[PDB]
Amino acid sequence: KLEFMEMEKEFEQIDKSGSWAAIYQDIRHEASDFPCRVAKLPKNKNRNRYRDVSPFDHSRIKLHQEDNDYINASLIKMEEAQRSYILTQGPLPNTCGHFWEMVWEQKSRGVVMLNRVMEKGSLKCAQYWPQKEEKEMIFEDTNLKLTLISEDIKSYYTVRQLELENLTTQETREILHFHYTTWPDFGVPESPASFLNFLFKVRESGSLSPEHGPVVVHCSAGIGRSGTFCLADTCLLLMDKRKDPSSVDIKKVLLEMRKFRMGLIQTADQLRFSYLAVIEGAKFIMGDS
Ligand SMILES: Cc1ccc2cc(-c3ccc(C[C@@](Cc4ccc(C(F)(F)P(=O)(O)O)cc4)(c4ccccc4)n4nnc5ccccc54)cc3)cc(P(=O)(O)O)c2n1
Ligand SMILES: [Cl-]
Ligand SMILES: [Mg+2]
Repeated sequence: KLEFMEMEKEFEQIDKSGSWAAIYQDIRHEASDFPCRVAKLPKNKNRNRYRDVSPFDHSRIKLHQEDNDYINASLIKMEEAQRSYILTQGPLPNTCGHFWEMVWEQKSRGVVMLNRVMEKGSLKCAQYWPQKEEKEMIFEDTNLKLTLISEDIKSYYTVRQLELENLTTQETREILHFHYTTWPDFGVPESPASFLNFLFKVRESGSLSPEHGPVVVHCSAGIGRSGTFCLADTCLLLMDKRKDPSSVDIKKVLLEMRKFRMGLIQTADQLRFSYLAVIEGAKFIMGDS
């Protein structure tokens, strides 16, 4: 069906009128506003990487510990697409244990990292996983042990096989770590192809499967790149699920996502990239393999 000629015609239109920003800002100013009282509690101050980026109280992930159940993480649940994601910030030196605790408690199978531990001079993210097989990490506060089993390093991303062990229950689970290493803060991936190839890799690993807990997606703040990634995936699902792919309104989908976590997708160009990714990705999937 030459239906994909409309989407591209529309995309080229927006591109022609250069109205990406207008569209993006319109979305920002219609975005939901929900309370984040827990995130702002004084005792949770050192658990937030950024002052103004917090999870809404209603969709926040709660740690199953009694002392403090707080972690800057939100559950994004997309009904029609039938997929959930947990979006969180790059773990801080004092929240790495909380991060794996969440991964464990939520029964996540995969972790999607879209930033780097070193981005333009600043840490922006703690080294929350082991870089050497022989140097496993133990998080004494959450009583978890993490070991690197192997890693497949590619040009634009790295996939690591990790073993996460709950020292209390003595159980172990294999966690897949999908790390896209070439996506700058407030930037876009190297290309629609590298991004899509990364996304497909995550998908085929079954990490996004309903049989597992939600995938944990993070970047530095957990909204810009994580938002772009999730939006693209979700819209790709809706294009493959609806008889009329062109009926998928990415703007409306972004708004829906912003009801679960603030600031999803940080720049007009990330929104444009989302469209490109979705349109091209939809062509590859609907296309003949
Ligand atoms: C209803 C509501 C409520 C709160 C909101 C907050 C922000 C909202 C608020 C702040 C910021 C920028 C950020 C965090 C941030 C970092 C990296 C990314 C990234 F894109 F690179 P990523 O890929 O890692 O995600 C995304 C966000 C910041 C920016 C640059 C450097 C350091 C810190 N920051 N955070 N606190 C700050 C205090 C002073 C100065 C800057 C601050 C963005 C969105 C935006 C919105 P809005 O879009 O709806 O208007 C909000 N809306
Ligand atoms: Cl850090
Ligand atoms: Mg309007």
